[PDB]
Amino acid sequence: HHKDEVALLATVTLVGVLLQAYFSLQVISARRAFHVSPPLTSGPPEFERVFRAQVNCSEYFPLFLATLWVAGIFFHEGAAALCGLFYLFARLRYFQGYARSAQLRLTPLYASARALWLLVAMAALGLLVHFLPGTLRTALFRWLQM
Amino acid sequence: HHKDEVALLATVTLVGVLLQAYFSLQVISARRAFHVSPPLTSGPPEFERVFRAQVNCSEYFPLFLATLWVAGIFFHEGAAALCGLFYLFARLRYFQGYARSAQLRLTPLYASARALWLLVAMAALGLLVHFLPGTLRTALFRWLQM
Amino acid sequence: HHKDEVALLATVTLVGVLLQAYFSLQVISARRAFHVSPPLTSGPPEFERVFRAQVNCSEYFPLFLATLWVAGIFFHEGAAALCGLFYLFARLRYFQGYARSAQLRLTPLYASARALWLLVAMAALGLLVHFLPGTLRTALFRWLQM
Ligand SMILES: N[C@@H](CCC(=O)N[C@@H](CS)C(=O)NCC(=O)O)C(=O)O
Ligand SMILES: N[C@@H](CCC(=O)N[C@@H](CS)C(=O)NCC(=O)O)C(=O)O
Ligand SMILES: N[C@@H](CCC(=O)N[C@@H](CS)C(=O)NCC(=O)O)C(=O)O
Ligand code: NI
Repeated sequence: HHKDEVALLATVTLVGVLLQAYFSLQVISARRAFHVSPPLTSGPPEFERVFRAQVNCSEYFPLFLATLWVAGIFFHEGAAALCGLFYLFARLRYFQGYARSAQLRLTPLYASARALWLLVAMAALGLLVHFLPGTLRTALFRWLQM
Repeated sequence: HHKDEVALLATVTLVGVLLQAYFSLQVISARRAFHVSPPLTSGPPEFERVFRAQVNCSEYFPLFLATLWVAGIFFHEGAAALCGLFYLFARLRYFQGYARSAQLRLTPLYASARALWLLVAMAALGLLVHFLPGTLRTALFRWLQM
Repeated sequence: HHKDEVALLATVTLVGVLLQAYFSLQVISARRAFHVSPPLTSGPPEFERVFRAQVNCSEYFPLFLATLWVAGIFFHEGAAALCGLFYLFARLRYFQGYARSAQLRLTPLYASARALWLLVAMAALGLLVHFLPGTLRTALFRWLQM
């Protein structure tokens, strides 16, 4: 069982899945409430905003997962998991904002981006540590001989 | 080689990839058959249904992968892999249905959702086992002293 | 630290994330330059091409990641990481092409597909090795007795 060091990342991943499923069900009820039957992704602006919120989130979702894992494995699991929650939480506000007003989406989008960029930075710092000693070591072997 | 305990999850993942690529090629031929040249995602309803089937699947695809892995790692690899196949198979019927009729998409969608929700439940049960003993143990440490 | 055998896959994954974020920022500036304010995903053809490039890439992105990991784990990490870069690089040209001309997207798309199909083949070959000995062995146990 090599699970222990990874269960926080996996559980935030699962919260992310539930959240995405939440958005998807919301599109189904807005699909019914405004008579917009499949296919067709157009209708009144209330519907379109809800469609687009869902689509937007589901497009950043893999970015989120990728960096969440790389940051959690290469930097620190708990911090990664923590930005993970901010991110997910900001994205819940993004969706709820977007639905009432397109302008009211902007505040939680900006919060979602900070969290997400933090994961990226952590990931980048994590990989730098892994890789940079090994390669500075041998860059210094050029200069021998000597 | 820590591959052994994970190869079923990886191979279902690969079936999922081939399946998504299958859908994508189908959109290319429907793009040609109805003269709908990039960009533009609109045309006759036969084309639109095929475009939307592909888009729908490719939106649930990461959810699928995430839960497939978490369920396979934290609950049981073979069962996860098994819902994985039902899911993938249901999604193949979803796509083939949607293309002929939008109503004929509904039966395999409902099957895809059951499989997918099963993976989620398995994942949730898996994480509960990992986390809940550790935390009940120490919740019981509050009540000592004693 | 079981990081060492996986850091190349993780770092290409991170390049992929930065690249996707690059595309997303490009859509934001084309959204401003042609006054196409959220929601609405339609406008002049310059804008639509840029929207679609981003969407296209972000749809293949999970396929890419999945096969990149399975190929890197089950076949060989460095080769997988190498197709990974070709793929990512081809996808950068795809996006830059698509934006100026829809026809000028085709050359880097074709390069992105070769790289991606190579990862799939490598993955398929990797899983074959894992699975096929174990099962030929026991297929040969049918024919004993003997
Ligand atoms: N992206 C989906 C989100 C919700 C969903 O899963 N809808 C199901 C059931 S109504 C569907 O099959 N939608 C058809 C489609 O994606 O065009 C949508 O636009 O409807
Ligand atoms: N989502 C894609 C699925 C198939 C695909 O990969 N098409 C390629 C070659 S025709 C493409 O570059 N499509 C342009 C686009 O996505 O707008 C589509 O709508 O065409
Ligand atoms: N798919 C996005 C890519 C770029 C993006 O992230 N845009 C942000 C800020 S303008 C957004 O909230 N777009 C609203 C939407 O996706 O409809 C888009 O179409 O705009
Ligand atoms: Ni280990």
